[PDB]
Amino acid sequence: VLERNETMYYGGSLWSPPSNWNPFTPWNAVPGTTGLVYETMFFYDPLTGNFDPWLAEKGEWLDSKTYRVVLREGIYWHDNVPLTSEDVRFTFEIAKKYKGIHYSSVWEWLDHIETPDNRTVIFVFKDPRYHEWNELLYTLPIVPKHIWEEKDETTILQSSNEYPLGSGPYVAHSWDQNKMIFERFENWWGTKVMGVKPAPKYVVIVRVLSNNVALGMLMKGELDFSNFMLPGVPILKKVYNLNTWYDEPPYHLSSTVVGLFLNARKYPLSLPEFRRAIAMSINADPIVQRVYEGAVLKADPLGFLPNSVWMKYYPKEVVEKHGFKYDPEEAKSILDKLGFRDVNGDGFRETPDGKPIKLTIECPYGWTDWMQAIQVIVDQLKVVGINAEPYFPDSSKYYENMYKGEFDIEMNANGTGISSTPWTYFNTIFYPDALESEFSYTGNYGRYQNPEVESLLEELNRTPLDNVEKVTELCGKLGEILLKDLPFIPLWYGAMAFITQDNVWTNWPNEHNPYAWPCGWANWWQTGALKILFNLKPAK
Ligand SMILES: OC[C@H]1O[C@@H](O[C@H]2[C@H](O)[C@H](O)[C@H](O)O[C@@H]2CO)[C@@H](O)[C@@H](O)[C@@H]1O
Ligand SMILES: [Mg+2]
Repeated sequence: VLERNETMYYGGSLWSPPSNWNPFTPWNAVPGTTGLVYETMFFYDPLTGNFDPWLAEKGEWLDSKTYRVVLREGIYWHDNVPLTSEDVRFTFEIAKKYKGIHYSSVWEWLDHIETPDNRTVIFVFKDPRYHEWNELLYTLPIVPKHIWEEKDETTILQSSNEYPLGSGPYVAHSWDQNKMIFERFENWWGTKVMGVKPAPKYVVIVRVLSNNVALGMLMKGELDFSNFMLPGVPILKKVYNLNTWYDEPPYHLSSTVVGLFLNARKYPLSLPEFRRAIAMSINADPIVQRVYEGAVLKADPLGFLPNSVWMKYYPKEVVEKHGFKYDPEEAKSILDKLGFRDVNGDGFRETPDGKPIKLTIECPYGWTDWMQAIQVIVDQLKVVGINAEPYFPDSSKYYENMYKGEFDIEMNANGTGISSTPWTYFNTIFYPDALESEFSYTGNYGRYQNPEVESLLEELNRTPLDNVEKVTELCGKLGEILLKDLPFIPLWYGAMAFITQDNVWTNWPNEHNPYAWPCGWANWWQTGALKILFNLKPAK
């Protein structure tokens, strides 16, 4: 048992038993592992676009093909071993040695690494991919060479890495089937050097069966920092004194593009024309209005986050020319012409060869808002004669399905999160290497194939972010393919659900004090949620 006034209870991102703390497997690692235990070279702030120096004291392009990091002086692993340039070197090079490591692809465009001293890392690139490099700067955890040095590729990839040895503000304390506990590392270098200190001695990641459970926890003050979707926000504020980012609708920040991935390898979902018909049959308005009660924004056919820097590169003409809209009569007309007609009289269209068509549509059990949205979609598909069958597997199975591509229709917001570049969005959708992967963690979960996109993705990647004209043109070419072939159908912008209660901790950020992004998802703590810990104050 932990002293309540020195413990902060977080929930919203833990939907399976804690069973993995491996920095090399970010898809399985318990939320907080990267961020609270492992650190990155930079923080990234979605509120501003700022890269704030963490392990790195500075980072600079020296010329077009050479990037230099200079580490802060006085960084230490938790076992008092100095964290140096060779740890950063190792973090990259281990992935050239063991190609199974998820970022081994970096060595296709990174040539080599130099370390002139204990603080300096120089990356020389053969093909500098600026967009993806910017993202690595705040997402790639730095790992201890002295710990991983002697491990083979199988250990690295399969180890659960209990009690991770990192450099961050917390260590793993304890866990069970329904919670992860972190304990603050008092001798953290970060406090000595940066002068910041996380206020809670204990951070507990709470696992819960369903969003509905979270509400009770919040009302009784058993949850402090909630990323769970919950309905009736005005009533939550007025009656139960629960707070959100904005005083007024939409109440929450937007964090993701929520849409449907389709199995592009399964007939008839393999037909671009059929996929278009699905897209034209779905009206997100009732989802936005009724499921979320206006706490989210509807997406246009391209699906660029309106609050993101992707809008800097918005291919306006392309969307107006090639985008789809809700148009069920035209959806029926398309299906007719393709020969998808009802021959047995059950209201559902069969294949041109008279074969029945039934498509599973899925999201995790307990994600109440997506379960409702899915039935809205089922009901909408019903009236154009498409038989969609709702399926709500455990989260663990939902993700296994996603990674293996074992689904028909899948509601998805994995990898479509706000970022420093629209490249992350197009990469998540088109991820060409999914086609050669049993497990695709990165994207293109339905295994869509296209001979142009890989070249287009690379060309975008290697274009300096300040060449607005060229980045925009490439977003247009990529967007054009997206809108024409619809491997992913954008539907709305996911709410960054963030609800707090002040009986134990105060000084949360909100629209009047907008100092940090409030996201406790795995691999997002370095975008603001850790910073929130630096700023929390005990309640009086
Ligand atoms: O809104 C659906 C559920 O989202 C959950 O947060 C997700 C987020 O949508 C996204 O999928 C990201 O990759 O993982 C997050 C953490 O699991 C929860 O907010 C849940 O309460 C919502 O029902
Ligand atoms: Mg029929």
